[PDB]
Amino acid sequence: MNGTEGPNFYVPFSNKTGVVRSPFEAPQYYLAEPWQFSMLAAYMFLLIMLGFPINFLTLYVTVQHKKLRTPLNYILLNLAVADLFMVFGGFTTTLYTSLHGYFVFGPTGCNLEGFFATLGGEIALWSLVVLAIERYVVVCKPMSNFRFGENHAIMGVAFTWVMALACAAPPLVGWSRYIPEGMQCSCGIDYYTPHEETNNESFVIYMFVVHFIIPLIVIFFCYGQLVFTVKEAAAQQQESATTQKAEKEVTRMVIIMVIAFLICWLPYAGVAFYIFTHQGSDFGPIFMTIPAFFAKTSAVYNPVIYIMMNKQFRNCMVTTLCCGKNPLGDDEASTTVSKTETSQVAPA
Amino acid sequence: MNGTEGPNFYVPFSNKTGVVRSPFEAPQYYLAEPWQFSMLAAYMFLLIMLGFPINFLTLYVTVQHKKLRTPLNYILLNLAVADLFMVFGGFTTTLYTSLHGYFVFGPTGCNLEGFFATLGGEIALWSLVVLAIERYVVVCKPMSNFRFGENHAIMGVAFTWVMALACAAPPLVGWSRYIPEGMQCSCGIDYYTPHEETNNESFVIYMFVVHFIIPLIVIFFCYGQLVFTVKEAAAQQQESATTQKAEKEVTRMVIIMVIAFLICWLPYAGVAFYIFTHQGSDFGPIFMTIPAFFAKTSAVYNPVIYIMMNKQFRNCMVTTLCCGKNPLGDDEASTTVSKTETSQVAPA
Ligand SMILES: *[C@@H]1O[C@H](CO)[C@@H](O[C@@H]2O[C@H](CO)[C@@H](O[C@@H]3O[C@H](CO)[C@@H](O)[C@H](O[C@@H]4O[C@H](CO)[C@@H](O)[C@H](O)[C@@H]4O)[C@@H]3O)[C@H](O)[C@H]2NC(C)=O)[C@H](O)[C@H]1NC(C)=O
Ligand SMILES: *[C@@H]1O[C@H](CO)[C@@H](O[C@@H]2O[C@H](CO)[C@@H](O[C@H]3O[C@H](CO)[C@@H](O)[C@H](O)[C@@H]3O)[C@H](O)[C@H]2NC(C)=O)[C@H](O)[C@H]1NC(C)=O
Ligand SMILES: *[C@@H]1O[C@H](CO)[C@@H](O[C@@H]2O[C@H](CO)[C@@H](O)[C@H](O)[C@H]2NC(C)=O)[C@H](O)[C@H]1NC(C)=O
Ligand SMILES: *[C@@H]1O[C@H](CO)[C@@H](O[C@@H]2O[C@H](CO)[C@@H](O)[C@H](O)[C@H]2NC(C)=O)[C@H](O)[C@H]1NC(C)=O
Ligand SMILES: *C/C=C(C)/C=C/C=C(C)\C=C\C1=C(C)CCCC1(C)C
Ligand SMILES: *C/C=C(C)/C=C/C=C(C)\C=C\C1=C(C)CCCC1(C)C
Ligand SMILES: CCCCCCCS[C@@H]1O[C@H](CO)[C@@H](O)[C@H](O)[C@H]1O
Ligand SMILES: CCCCCCCS[C@@H]1O[C@H](CO)[C@@H](O)[C@H](O)[C@H]1O
Ligand SMILES: CCCCCCCS[C@@H]1O[C@H](CO)[C@@H](O)[C@H](O)[C@H]1O
Ligand SMILES: CCCCCCCS[C@@H]1O[C@H](CO)[C@@H](O)[C@H](O)[C@H]1O
Ligand SMILES: *C(=O)CCCCCCCCCCCCCCC
Ligand SMILES: *C(=O)CCCCCCCCCCCCCCC
Ligand SMILES: *C(=O)CCCCCCCCCCCCCCC
Ligand SMILES: *C(=O)CCCCCCCCCCCCCCC
Ligand SMILES: [Hg+2]
Ligand SMILES: [Hg+2]
Ligand SMILES: [Hg+2]
Ligand SMILES: [Hg+2]
Ligand SMILES: [Hg+2]
Ligand SMILES: [Hg+2]
Ligand SMILES: [Zn+2]
Ligand SMILES: [Zn+2]
Ligand SMILES: [Zn+2]
Ligand SMILES: [Zn+2]
Ligand SMILES: [Zn+2]
Ligand SMILES: [Zn+2]
Ligand SMILES: [Zn+2]
Repeated sequence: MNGTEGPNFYVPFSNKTGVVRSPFEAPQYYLAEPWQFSMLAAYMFLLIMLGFPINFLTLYVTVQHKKLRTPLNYILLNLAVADLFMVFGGFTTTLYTSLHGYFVFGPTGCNLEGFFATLGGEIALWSLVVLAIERYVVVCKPMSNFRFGENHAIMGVAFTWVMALACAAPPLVGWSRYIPEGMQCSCGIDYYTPHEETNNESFVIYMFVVHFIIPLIVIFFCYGQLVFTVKEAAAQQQESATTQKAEKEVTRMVIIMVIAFLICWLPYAGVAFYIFTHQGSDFGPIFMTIPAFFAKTSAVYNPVIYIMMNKQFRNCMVTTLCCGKNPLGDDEASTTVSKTETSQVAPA
Repeated sequence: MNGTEGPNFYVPFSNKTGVVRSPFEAPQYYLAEPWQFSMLAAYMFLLIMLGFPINFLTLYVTVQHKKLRTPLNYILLNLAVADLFMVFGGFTTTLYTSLHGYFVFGPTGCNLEGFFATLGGEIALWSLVVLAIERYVVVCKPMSNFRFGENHAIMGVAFTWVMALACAAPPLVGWSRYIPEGMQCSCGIDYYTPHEETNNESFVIYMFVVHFIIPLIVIFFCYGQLVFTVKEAAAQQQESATTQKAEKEVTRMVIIMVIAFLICWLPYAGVAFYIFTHQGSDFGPIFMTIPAFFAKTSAVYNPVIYIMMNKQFRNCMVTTLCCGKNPLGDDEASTTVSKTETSQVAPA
């Protein structure tokens, strides 16, 4: 056999030399140099040290500034929360695991690592549809007088979690399972074994369809609509109203946010689909480690896009960080937002 | 003319089309795509969001743990502090500047961005000599009963800032000057123009010798001395004493620290030396941008080497992060301590 299937796992290493051991019982240093595990460990350490502050800081700003309540502000507040979950929820285990070379917490550690990474990713993917829709509603404006309220945003948010819980919780209760991958320091869905006892093959299809191909079709199709109407071609002050101009900024970011999701997940999903369609073939530990641990950056790239592609949000942050206020930058040249300062309501 | 010299700058772009404008007065979007400035803008954001926690942590752990007071301990606290300066002193403006496309804060910002970036870089170069010496004094011990104590370290520390300020301060008071480089989003020493009115051509030769060639000669030399004695080969617990085998690791770190320094600064120094000897020649904005924004990682690669190459520091760190004790691991093995818990001394 090309690999060592265990009842709980599937090590991508032949056991001809009988040197293969359960990644829930002993170091996997026989799969790769030990330094490389340190590598992974130093990596998760840095990601945690970047992901915590960047996502908490986002969370804290969105709240503090009572005027940041656009559907986007809700969605990115939702992501920052999911990213904190990814950090303490699973990165903490994936760091611990890397340090020891194996899932010392056994299948639990594997479930924590895998669950939160999946939850993290699906919430992102599903938050992208909500943005794709919202963006469609304000650019191709399906209604004549429709305007999303905080209520609607709270809907989109609750939605992304129902969807995300949908494919990330089942593997905890019998439908498929989380199993170590690559060097065995991370956990993903089971694409490796057919394990009928838990219906692995049906769950992988369901997942690749309902939680990948469909959300992308929607996301890509919607874009084919905001091709004729609002286009990346953005100018200076006003564009058909400074309001229209600023509507163009949010869309650029939402597009960029997609490219960012794709870069971060196609490589993982790709290798995932490959194996699924080549179970038992001869692949090794590094095959899925690289995409797997690269995708963990998904826990931080969103807030950074937000802060670099949103004049408003960026300033509230400076306003927050500079304790008092004095939001240098260049403001939004438009509305602002905060708590005691200029969070003054400015309607009609 | 290949570039556009202003009385204050030197944009590496022709003004044949008359689209060139002072990097102190308007976006340089005509030098490179605006998405590229956002890319730099992001990059600095991450550096700031990583270099801050990691350097503050290094600082806080050293201070808090009493046994952490060897010469090395002294130096890397220095770095952690020089790094904190690079981040808040200069990175902050380079971030703001990149977000805007030019130095909205004019030459003050150029001086801020440039000064601190040099201060940091030079402090790190001199501290590599201090280490070079200390390493020599302990491996080729040309002394009889001379111990390189804290008093010496606090010396070699003040020393480094006296040298660093030596080349980092003059451009602020008439000798040479700081000026935008590459995409005009970071500042450096004037290698581009002769500006006799400020003696650029002399300050550069001074610098490339007093604060580059010399230090490197000494450091590369002190590496020659410890060629016969301590080497790269270091067995397990002990080699001629575990104390003799424990010093061979601080040496292997000091060497890695230098390798890292060279990778971070040779490219830049090189590009800089090339331009100084090809002023007016036809180079573009990306030419200096790539090496220039890469040497900025200088603000964070040190605390990383340290946490991965110094068992003692590492363990003391985890102790601090695990609040109380929970040293878990396998303890330093030799010495340990903290703020109070294991702070218990056992010297001589
Ligand atoms: C590259 O080649 C360009 C084409 O020849 C050349 O264009 C000249 O650019 C300057 C500015 O860079 C123009 O002069 C400005 O004119 C405006 C009037 O619209 C003034 O407002 C401005 O001065 C003001 O001064 C105020 C007080 O100091 C200050 O508050 C304002 O902000 C502002 O600075 C300038 O006088 C000039 O008209 C342009 N000439 C032509 C024919 O277009 C570029 O200068 C040149 N770029 C280089 C060499 O860097
Ligand atoms: C790869 O081949 C290895 C050699 O055949 C094989 O090692 C075997 O590991 C089991 C662990 O389950 C050992 O069995 C021991 O199990 C418990 C210990 O927890 C106790 O009942 C006894 O100590 C018992 O011996 C086998 O002894 C050992 N066989 C050997 C080395 O001869 C691995 O299990 C294989 N890896 C796979 C397929 O997962
Ligand atoms: C073990 O791995 C090898 C290589 O991945 C597999 O060999 C391939 O087998 C398929 C048929 O299943 C052929 O189409 C390929 O041409 C073979 N490639 C090579 C390099 O021989 C082998 O099938 C695997 N063993 C199993 C089934 O577990
Ligand atoms: C403008 O830049 C060009 C390119 O760097 C310079 O042209 C070079 O000039 C040197 C000396 O005059 C020659 O040895 C090279 O062969 C030239 N490069 C080539 C092959 O084109 C030019 O000197 C610069 N001129 C200005 C305005 O300073
Ligand atoms: C390090 C841990 C990782 C990368 C675990 C991920 C698990 C998992 C099942 C992820 C699935 C997917 C996404 C999230 C994004 C869309 C594509 C999927 C279905 C491959
Ligand atoms: C982003 C800011 C940068 C790269 C500024 C650097 C400024 C400067 C004058 C640096 C000089 C040097 C060092 C520091 C290291 C050794 C080599 C020098 C002399 C090129
Ligand atoms: C970026 C998307 C990546 C898509 C996944 C392509 C996997 S490709 C796969 O890799 C194996 C590694 O052992 C090779 O042995 C095999 O020949 C090759 O076809
Ligand atoms: C965090 C990575 C972001 C880098 C990707 C930039 C994509 S695009 C970039 O976005 C800026 C902010 O809205 C705009 O001002 C600018 O005009 C636009 O070209
Ligand atoms: C170790 C890194 C040192 C880098 C110094 C090499 C500079 S190389 C120099 O660059 C000019 C501008 O692009 C070109 O026009 C020219 O042809 C090329 O030789
Ligand atoms: C929480 C901060 C993360 C830094 C990681 C510290 C790894 S520390 C490492 O751990 C090994 C076994 O667990 C011990 O045997 C060894 O002595 C210890 O230095
Ligand atoms: C409210 O306005 C406080 C601002 C919050 C940002 C943090 C600013 C830190 C100040 C820089 C510290 C200099 C480093 C010194 C190291 C010894
Ligand atoms: C205003 O005073 C100038 C802005 C200075 C801000 C410096 C940026 C440092 C970012 C650190 C924030 C970390 C967030 C902490 C989360 C717990
Ligand atoms: C001990 O109690 C185990 C818990 C330690 C925390 C988990 C490791 C996270 C990586 C460190 C990043 C912390 C960021 C704050 C730096 C000042
Ligand atoms: C002092 O000992 C405290 C160290 C910091 C605690 C970090 C320990 C990691 C535990 C996992 C995080 C809990 C899940 C929360 C998800 C939001
Ligand atoms: Hg869309
Ligand atoms: Hg990514
Ligand atoms: Hg704001
Ligand atoms: Hg030396
Ligand atoms: Hg470097
Ligand atoms: Hg300690
Ligand atoms: Zn089973
Ligand atoms: Zn889902
Ligand atoms: Zn199958
Ligand atoms: Zn601004
Ligand atoms: Zn002058
Ligand atoms: Zn100097
Ligand atoms: Zn010259």
